[PDB]
Amino acid sequence: LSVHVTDLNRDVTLRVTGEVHIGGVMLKLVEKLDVKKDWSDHALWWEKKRTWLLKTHWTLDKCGIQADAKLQFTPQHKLLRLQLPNMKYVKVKVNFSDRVFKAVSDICKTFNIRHPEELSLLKKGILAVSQPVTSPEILAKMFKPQALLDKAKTNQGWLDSSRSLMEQDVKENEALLLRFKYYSFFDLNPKYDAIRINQLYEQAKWALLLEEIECTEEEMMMFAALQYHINKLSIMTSENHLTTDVNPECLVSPRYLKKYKSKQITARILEAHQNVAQMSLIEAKMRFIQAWQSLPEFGITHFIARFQGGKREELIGIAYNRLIRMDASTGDAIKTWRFSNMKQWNVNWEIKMVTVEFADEVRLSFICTEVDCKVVHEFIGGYIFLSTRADEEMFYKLTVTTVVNPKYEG
Amino acid sequence: WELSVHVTDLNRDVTLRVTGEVHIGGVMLKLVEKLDVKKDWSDHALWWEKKRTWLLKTHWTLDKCGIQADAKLQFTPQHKLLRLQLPNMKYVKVKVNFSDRVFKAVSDICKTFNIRHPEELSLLKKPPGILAVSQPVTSPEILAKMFKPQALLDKAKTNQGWLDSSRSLMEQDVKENEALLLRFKYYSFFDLNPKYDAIRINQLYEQAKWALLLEEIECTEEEMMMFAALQYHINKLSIMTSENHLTTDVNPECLVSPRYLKKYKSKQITARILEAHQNVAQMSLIEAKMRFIQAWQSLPEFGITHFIARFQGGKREELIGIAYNRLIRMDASTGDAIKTWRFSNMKQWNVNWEIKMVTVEFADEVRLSFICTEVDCKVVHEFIGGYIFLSTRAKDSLDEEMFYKLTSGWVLVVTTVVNPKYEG
Repeated sequence: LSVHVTDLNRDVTLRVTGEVHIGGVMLKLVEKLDVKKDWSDHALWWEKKRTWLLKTHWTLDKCGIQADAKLQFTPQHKLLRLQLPNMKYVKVKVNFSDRVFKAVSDICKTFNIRHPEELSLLKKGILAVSQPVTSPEILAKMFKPQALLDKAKTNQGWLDSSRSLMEQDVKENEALLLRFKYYSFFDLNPKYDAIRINQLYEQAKWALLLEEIECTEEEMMMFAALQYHINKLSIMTSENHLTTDVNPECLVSPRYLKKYKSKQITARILEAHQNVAQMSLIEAKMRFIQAWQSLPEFGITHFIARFQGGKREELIGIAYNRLIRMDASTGDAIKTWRFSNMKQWNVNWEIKMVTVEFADEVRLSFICTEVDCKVVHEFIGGYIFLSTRADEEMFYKLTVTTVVNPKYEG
Repeated sequence: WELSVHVTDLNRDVTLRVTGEVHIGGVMLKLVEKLDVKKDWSDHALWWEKKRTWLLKTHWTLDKCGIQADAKLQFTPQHKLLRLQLPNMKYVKVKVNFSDRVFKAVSDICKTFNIRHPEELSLLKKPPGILAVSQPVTSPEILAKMFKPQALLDKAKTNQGWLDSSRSLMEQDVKENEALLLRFKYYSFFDLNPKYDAIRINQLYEQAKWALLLEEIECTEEEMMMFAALQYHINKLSIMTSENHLTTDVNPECLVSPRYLKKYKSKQITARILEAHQNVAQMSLIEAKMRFIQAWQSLPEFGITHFIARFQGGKREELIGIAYNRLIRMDASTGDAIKTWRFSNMKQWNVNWEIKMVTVEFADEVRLSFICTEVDCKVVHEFIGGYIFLSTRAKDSLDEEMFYKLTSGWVLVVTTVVNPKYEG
C-alpha cells in the first residue's frame, strides 16, 4: 500500500498485512512521519474507485483493496469558493466527506439560513446586506446567453445530494454555486429569516436583471421600483437622525412630554424606527419574492428530454406542483402533468428513461442524458419530499428505481 | 279645524282648513295651491316636531296619524346639510336624508366616502382627498388642546350619544348644519382588503392613532414609542408617494435588464421607475397602517365600549362592557373585570323598557340582569344585537331586515330577541 500526504507533499509506502484495520494504518502514519502536527481531521481517499475510507474500524480485505494500491491522506475540510445568490464570493471550509445534503445543512447553519433542503450546490456580515450595482456595464459584463438549451445544459451541474463533494470532481478552492434549487419556500418568517430572505431576494433580483427569467416591461419597471424602495428602506435602518419636518413630540401622548426632554423622545423614537424600518425592509423583499413567484415562467427547471412521438429534442420542465413537456425554443407548454395526481414514478437506468404513473390511467415517459436522469430523479423526489413539510431519512429514500408518491390523492 | 304649517326653506306660515278625513297628500296639495309659487317640492315632506315623527304615508288620513286640532307641523326638505368629523378629526359637509333611518344614512355616507362595510360605523353626538391623506399635527399644543378627560365614566357618558340606527336624524334632536361624529362603532372589521379599502384603512388607522395620542386607550411606553415610530415611518412613506425625483445615490439604470438601456434614454427609465415607485410606496403606506391597526387590536384594553350600570347585587354604579364576543361587568373605579359572559353561551336577552332593565339568559340557565339610564337601554340593546349581527357575516349583500330584527327594540320596521348564534 502507498498513502500520499497532500499537505506535506510526500508519499509514504507502508508494509501492510491485511488483518490490520484502517485505523491501524492511520495510526502507523502518525508515528512514522516524525512531524509535530495535527492529523485529527485527515482521512484516507481512494481516487481509483472514488470512495472514502469511511469506516476506519473496517479491516483491509472487506474494503476490496489490492496490493500496491495508491491511497491518499487528504484533509476533509478544504478551501471552497462559494458564490452566494448575491453574486458575491465567500471563502469557507466544509466537510468533503459528508453527503452534499448534510453539507448544505451545515453551510446554512453557518450562514444563519433555515430550511437548507430548498438549497443545493451547482457547478459552473455581508450576508444580510443588499445593494444595487455600481454601473450598468457590470450587468452587461455578467450578461449571459441564458437560452433554454444553455440553461438546460447548466442544469447538469446539480450535485448528487446523496454523495460527497470529493466523489463528484470538486477540487480545492473550486467555484461552486450556492443556489435555491427548489422553488417551494416553506415558512418565510421575518422574525428568523433576515438572511434567508435576503439571499432569496438576491437570487430573484439577479435572475431578473441578467434576464435568466423573462418578464414584461411593466413588471420589469415594478421590480426596478421595488429594489429602489428596498434601497431607500435600507438607508433608513442606519440613519440615527431626524430626516423630515415632523416634530417627534407630535407622535406621542402629552404625558411623555412631562417625563422626557425632546432629545430623549427623539432618541427613543429613532431607535424604535430603526426596528420598524428593519421589518419594512424585510417585508419589502418579501413582496419582491411574491411578485417573482407569481411570474408565468417562475420556478421551472429545464432538462433536455425526448418524448414519445417526438422527432425533435424538447424539454422537460420540473416545478414544485407539476412537470411540463415544453418546446426547446419558445418554452411553450405542450402538456402539463401535476404531482398531486401522481401515484409513483419509475427510472430505467439502462434506457435512461423516466416513467411516471398518474391517476385516471394516464402515463408519461421520456428519455434524458445519463447525468440528467440522476439529477431529474433527485429533482422529482426532492419536490415531493418538500410537499410533506408541516426527516432526512425521507429525502434520501425518495432521491430500475421505483418510488411511490406518499401524497397521492385518489 | 285649522292646520298651521311652516315651510322652513321659504320662511312662511300657512293656515289650512281641514276636517280630519283629508289625506296627508291632501294637506300637501292645499299647501302648494295656497302658496301660489313655482318650485320643486320633490324633497319636501311633512314633519311633526311635537310628536317627533315624519308624515310620509301620503295615503293616510289625519285621523290615522292622530293629528289633533290646532297642530303646528312643518313642510321641510328631507335632505339637509350635516357636518361630520371624520376619524381623522377633520370636519366635512355632506347632504343626507333626515328621514332615512340612520343605518341607511351611514351606508349612503360610506358609499360616498368609498368606505366598505358601513355596518361597522355609525354616527355619534358630540359630548375627496380629505378622506385619504394622513398627516401628523403641527405642534404638541394641538394635542394638549384636544386632550379631553378619558376617565372610564367620561367614556361611558360619551357612549350615550350613539344614534339609534332604526330612527332618523330628525327624530333624534339633530338639527341642520350641526356636527356629528363618524366613528367605527364596532371593533370587528370584516375583510380589511388593501386592494379596495385605501380610505377605510386610512380612517381606521386615524381613529387608532388619535385614540392613542389622546390616551383614550392605554399602552406601555415601549408600545407608545413603537406607535410613534410607526407614525414617523408612515409619514415618510407618504412623502415617497409624491416624490417624482431621485433622492438616493443609486443609478436607476442598474435596476433594469440591459435590453431596456437600448430601448429607453436615462430619463425615460428614471421617469417610469419613479412612476412605479409611487405605487410601491402607496402599497407600503397601506401595509404600514395595517401594522399600526393590528398592533392597536392586540392591546389588552382594546375593543371595549363602556356603559354605566347597576347590577343585581351591586353596592354601586358600575360599568357594563361590550366587546365583540362578550359582556363584561367592570368596576367603575379601577376598570377591572368582575365577571365576563361569552356571547356564544347566550341563548336570549330581554329588555324591560319600563324598569329600564336588561336581562340576559345563558347556557346552564345562568342569568344576568342590570339597569341603565333611559337612553342607554336602547343604545346598549343595539350594541348587543349589532355585534351579534356582525358575527353572522360570512365570506359569502347585507341582510338589513336581520340587523333591524336584532336591534330595532321598540321600533317597528318588553322586547325579547333570540340569539341566532347561540352555540348549542
